Amino acid sequence: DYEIQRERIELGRCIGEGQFGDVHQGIYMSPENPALAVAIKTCKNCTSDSVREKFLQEALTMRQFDHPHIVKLIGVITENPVWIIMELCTLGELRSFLQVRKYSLDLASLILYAYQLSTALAYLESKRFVHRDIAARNVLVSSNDCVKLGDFGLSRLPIKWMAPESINFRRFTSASDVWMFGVCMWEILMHGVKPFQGVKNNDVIGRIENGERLPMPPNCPPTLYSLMTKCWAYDPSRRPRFTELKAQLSTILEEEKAQ
Ligand SMILES: CS(=O)(=O)c1cccc(CNc2nc(Nc3ccc4c(c3)CCC(=O)N4)ncc2C(F)(F)F)c1
Repeated sequence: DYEIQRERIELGRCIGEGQFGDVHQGIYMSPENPALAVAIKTCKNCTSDSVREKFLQEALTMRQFDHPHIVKLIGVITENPVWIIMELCTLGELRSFLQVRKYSLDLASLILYAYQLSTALAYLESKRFVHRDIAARNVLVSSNDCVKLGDFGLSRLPIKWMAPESINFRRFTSASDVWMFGVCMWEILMHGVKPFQGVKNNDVIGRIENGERLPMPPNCPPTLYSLMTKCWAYDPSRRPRFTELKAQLSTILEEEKAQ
């Protein structure tokens, strides 16, 4: 059972918003342990049974996964006010983490973050789960040596990250997740810059259709840029699988550490 007693949670400052309400940082005091920092998703309209069901299904969605690079569910409080208690990735959003540390993070750390996310995505592809919202804004930082995919509810169009078949035909597969992951890798190697800054979504659709791609980030190893371009194959069958990305990223990471 994962019902948590409300008196064991202390609500802290707001760290984001969700479809159902504000998200807070806080503290959980379990019966046997010292303080555990947690994130608390709140729900304004969970007095309505359909809202409570949809909100608590976000906790059930995370509960089905168990991976070191995907945020974990700690517990839930199912009576009003309804809360979902998640693991807190203390260092916060990946984009601002990379922006602040642009001149202090080694290139090996950036490649490590891409590798870690590829392991989580290979795990999700083994469970036949299609994410649809892979982007640096949906990655959190647990430590300088650990990133995680964020909560799937809070991660929920992102045209600038989407494969052409998803934009145009609403087809969402592991191959369309691979295209998004290529964009996320580009964001990481760009220190948290977003794809296609300033460009209108409709223009991006035509540009990608005609072969334009995001350029090689400064200092990105050419082998890693080559791998990103394979993620952006127009034909989804030509994109690598997540297990292939995981193996290739491990090779690129080792090579960078050896330099
Ligand atoms: C879509 S997403 O990638 O899920 C995401 C993005 C942004 C915000 C949130 C809030 N939710 C969570 N935030 C955190 N860590 C966190 C976030 C922001 C900040 C801090 C820590 C302290 C420094 C600061 O200023 N902000 N850990 C876990 C979660 C939970 F609930 F998703 F599991 C989620």
